[PDB]
Amino acid sequence: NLDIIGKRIEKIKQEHETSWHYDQDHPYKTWAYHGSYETKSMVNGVVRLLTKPWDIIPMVTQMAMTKEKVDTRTQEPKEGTKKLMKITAEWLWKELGKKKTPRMCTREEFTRKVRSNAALGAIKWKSAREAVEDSGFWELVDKERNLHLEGKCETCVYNMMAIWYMWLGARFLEFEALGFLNEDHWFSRENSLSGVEGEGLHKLGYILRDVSKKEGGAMYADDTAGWDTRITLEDLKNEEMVTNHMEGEHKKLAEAIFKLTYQNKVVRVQRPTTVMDIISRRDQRGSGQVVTYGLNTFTNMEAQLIRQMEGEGVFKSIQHLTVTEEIAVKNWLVRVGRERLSRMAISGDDCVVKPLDDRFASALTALNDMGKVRKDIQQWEPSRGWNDWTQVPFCSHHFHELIMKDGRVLVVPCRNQDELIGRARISQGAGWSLRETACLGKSYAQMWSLMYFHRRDLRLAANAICSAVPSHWVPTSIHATHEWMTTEDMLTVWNRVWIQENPWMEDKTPVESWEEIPYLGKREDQWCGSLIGLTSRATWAKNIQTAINQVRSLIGNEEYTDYMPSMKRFRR
Ligand SMILES: COC1CN(S(=O)(=O)N2CCCC2)C1
Ligand SMILES: [Cl-]
Ligand SMILES: [Cl-]
Ligand SMILES: [Zn+2]
Ligand SMILES: [Zn+2]
Repeated sequence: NLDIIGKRIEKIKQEHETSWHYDQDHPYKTWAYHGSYETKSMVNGVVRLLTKPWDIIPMVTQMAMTKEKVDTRTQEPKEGTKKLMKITAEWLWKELGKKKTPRMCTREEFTRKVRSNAALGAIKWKSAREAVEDSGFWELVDKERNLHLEGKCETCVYNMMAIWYMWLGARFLEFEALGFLNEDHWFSRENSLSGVEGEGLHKLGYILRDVSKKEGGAMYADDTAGWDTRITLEDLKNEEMVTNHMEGEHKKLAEAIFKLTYQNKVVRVQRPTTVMDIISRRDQRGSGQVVTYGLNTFTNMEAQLIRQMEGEGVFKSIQHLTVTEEIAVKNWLVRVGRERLSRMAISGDDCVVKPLDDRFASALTALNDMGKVRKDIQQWEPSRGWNDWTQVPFCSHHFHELIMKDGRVLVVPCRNQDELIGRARISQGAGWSLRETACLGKSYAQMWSLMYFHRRDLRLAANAICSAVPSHWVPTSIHATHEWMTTEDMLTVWNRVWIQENPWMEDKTPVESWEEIPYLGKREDQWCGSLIGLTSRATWAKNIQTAINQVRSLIGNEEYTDYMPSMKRFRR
């Protein structure tokens, strides 16, 4: 314990030896308190001016205004639960590894990611780009590395905010050991028949409909109450078994990240009373946001196969597994494991399962005892499943089946339109020029034109924003692919995404205009949040050229395209 965290603790203690106070009124009983020291949501105006009807919708406007979960302790699974998890985890890493080779990620790869600007949740150097251009930083990584090979840690400390930051150096060493999981698509659907990494919103609906085609019971989509807080040291040990597939240096580096920064953690949390509190603990999810996605997917795949085993009566008791029950669990995994993975869509802590039958609904002993407690339902109340794949929630969406005038079938993502409009009206951080604010609006507009084209208000607002922002200005700012981030014409990108590259579309005839591209039903559009039929919305649509001109006047004398005549009503 303190042998693995002390140096990190000893080091911090000194840089702040002037104020090292062992507060006796610290609010902790689940963390291990160590000491304390002295320390010290903006609206996008381009989108808001082009969405005026929503200025009076509280679900939109309230989105732009303005832990007791982390300080909890998950129990220890029982012998039979621990055996089920170890056997399943061993088999799952083997399956994921059959067509993939673990490998170390490179300084070169990491530098390019930073040059391309990506969320690396990092903290001598201003930005992350400058540090990647300083050899001293790399000498620091080297000292830290050999330390990890020396089987010890000095500088890999978390900062809670609850999303924990590490400094760029410790992010590098995490990426070097484990980035292959994401960089080489270990959770692609093709490689892990449950995963959806890299799939994209335009694919998720087709995937759920493919699961719906399997013979079986209802579709179950139980959310876990605070997934990251329910990750057990036993979960962290089964995730570590990926190092068993590694060799040489890599295996040792990966082992150190798991041992020193996962199965042991040191965190700095700011407390108002404002001090810095240096706390530690073993279990719970604390990793980069990308590694956390992959390991969440893995452990979720594991938990859901075990829940399926319980429904199928592969085992009777989580208390203890018989010897013949071990061979049966193994027989089941080898005989039907891949078939049972294909009955799932799993995105980190989010899942949809189509089990063999509805015994799964009341198979709760392993799921509860693994600590993966379901959200807003009583611990022993059977799960309520969905009968129709078009009503299943997944990755904050539902999916509609939409028939084009030519008979071809689109499966399209959807959510409450208030949520879509409210999110596009928010920027993150400040220092934003009018130009950079306009390019973010453009990025939302292009997303709506490709993914939400079927919502009458969003196709009209997207056309209006793309009309209001200079034509050649470039849009700016893990299951997803951002095809809207481009200056290419949006009808050409629509054709590539929905027709050309769409494996569920046999007829490859390109669409010639936006009017070939259908909408949801008028009533189905209202149900999912549309303002069609309101007076405010009618005035907005009728007078849209006046709103477009207001924003053009603010941005100034630039080159604009009118995209509004791409809609039937706006044709002279
Ligand atoms: C469900 O009710 C719908 C409200 N209308 S509409 O005709 O005003 N409308 C539909 C296209 C945009 C204007 C019927
Ligand atoms: Cl249903
Ligand atoms: Cl975006
Ligand atoms: Zn370290
Ligand atoms: Zn909908």
